Amino acid sequence: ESADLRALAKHLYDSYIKSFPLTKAKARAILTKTTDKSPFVIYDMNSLMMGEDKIKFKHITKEVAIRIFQGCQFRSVEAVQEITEYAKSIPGFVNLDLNDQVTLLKYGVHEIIYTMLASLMNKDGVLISEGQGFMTREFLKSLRKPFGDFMEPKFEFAVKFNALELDDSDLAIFIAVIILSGDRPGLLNVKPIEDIQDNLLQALELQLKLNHPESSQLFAKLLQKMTDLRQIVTEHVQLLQVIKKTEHPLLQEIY
Amino acid sequence: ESADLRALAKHLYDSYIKSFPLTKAKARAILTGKTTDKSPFVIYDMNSLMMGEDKIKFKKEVAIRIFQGCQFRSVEAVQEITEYAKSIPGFVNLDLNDQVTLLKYGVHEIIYTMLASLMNKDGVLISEGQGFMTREFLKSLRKPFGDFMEPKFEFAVKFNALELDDSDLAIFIAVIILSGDRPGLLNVKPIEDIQDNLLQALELQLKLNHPESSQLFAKLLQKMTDLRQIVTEHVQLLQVIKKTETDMSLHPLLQEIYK
Ligand SMILES: O=C(O)[C@H](Cc1ccc(-c2ccccc2)cc1)Oc1ccc(-c2ccccc2)cc1
Repeated sequence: ESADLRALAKHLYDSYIKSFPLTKAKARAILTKTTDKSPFVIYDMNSLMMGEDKIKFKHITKEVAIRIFQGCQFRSVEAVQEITEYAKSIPGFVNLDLNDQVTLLKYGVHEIIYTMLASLMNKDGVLISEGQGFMTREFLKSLRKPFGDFMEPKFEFAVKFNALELDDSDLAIFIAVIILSGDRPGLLNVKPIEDIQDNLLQALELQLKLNHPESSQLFAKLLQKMTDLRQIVTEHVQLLQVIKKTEHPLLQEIY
Repeated sequence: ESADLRALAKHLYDSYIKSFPLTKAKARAILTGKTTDKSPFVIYDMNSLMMGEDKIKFKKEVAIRIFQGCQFRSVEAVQEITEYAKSIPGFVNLDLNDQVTLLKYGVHEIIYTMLASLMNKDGVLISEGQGFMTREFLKSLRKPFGDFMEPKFEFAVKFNALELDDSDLAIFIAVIILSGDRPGLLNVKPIEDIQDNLLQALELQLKLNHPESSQLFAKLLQKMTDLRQIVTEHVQLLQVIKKTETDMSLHPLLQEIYK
């Protein structure tokens, strides 16, 4: 009851904090008050360089649009690990069948990645490199044939997701819910997964009603965003199927 | 007040009864063939199919004929849903183009929600319950047509496990129509205001009608995700058919819906 749910919410929030470096509270302040370490801004082809020499980019080893895609892959691999480690703090997650843990992570990370990408996006761009940088939405659409429409649909999703004004303590439970789905293809013991998600869902409801007592039916609106999230992932993989018709060995292995 | 949501629950339920002639209650009573109140005739092959006219109201190869008569039912369901929508409070007050956008995008999502009420894992009622067409028979039909109903069965089997009755669905169907995220809406905010009320009424309803079913509300909303994928598979499958058989006509209403 209240105490029990509110303890898990606290637990998940604490865990969410130390698993994820760039929190939403942090990214929003960096974004459109707390002006003290304003980030470098990539708004066009000329500011993309310099940036390279000014940011501590870790993926540079060749077209501009491909090298931005590849940088987005590197970052995705990092977040998989951060998500993986957060997953392991969700009560009951590690006690599940190991194959099921792997399946849940496998089919969940993309959904979680775009959820949290929203936290770093406004309608004019997205933070990059732990917030030391900013890539404008306009510069991204202007990129080559298949690449210019890779991150527009995430921008579109983010504006409608951020309009819910969740905070991290909201997002922590929300992400738990996503991982502990239960309809992921090929699960062996759905019952403990759904059991856990049921718990997480209960904790999310309470969390939203206390943290947003004036946002009516917010729980239901948040859950409704899962349909947009899955269509986004579904559309994302198809543009990946076209990229395998455009372009390392050991590096191609890492992805 | 709870009491206003309950009255909205009753209103929508009563209008569901009036616009949908084959309820889930009727369908369940037919499907559980332990009630000889009128049992269905069962189509499972070419020969049962051909006998299916001497015995059922039944107005080109086998696959065509089956999906020509499924097109009829589909446009007829569009009208029934369309009639149900006008009964949702506030719906007819919205901008006319919004009204048209809501039906455009909600209608198939509702057709497969309600198709589950006609389905068990084994097959689906047809011709207003008089008939029953097995899942295997549908899955066996020619290269493109056979790939059509199987994803509805898969959804229906899971969705049916929620054990919703007609009063639950009436509210759920109303929430789907009044989304607000549909592409191209002019006044999103009055749509969300109604759906906000619809969602409140659904939540209370599930809590009251299914007291032991924890988080059935949330679980039901998650299902909204399965619906939209099915629309997408179906549509892209529909695009294969118009190129395979250029002699075959999709009904104009359903054409207009698909964009
Ligand atoms: O897209 C639509 O509106 C419908 C949705 C649908 C509606 C009803 C059923 C149904 C199927 C069996 C029994 C009862 C109902 C199945 C699907 O799906 C259709 C699929 C194929 C057709 C079609 C029409 C003419 C020629 C070929 C295919 C029409 C509709």
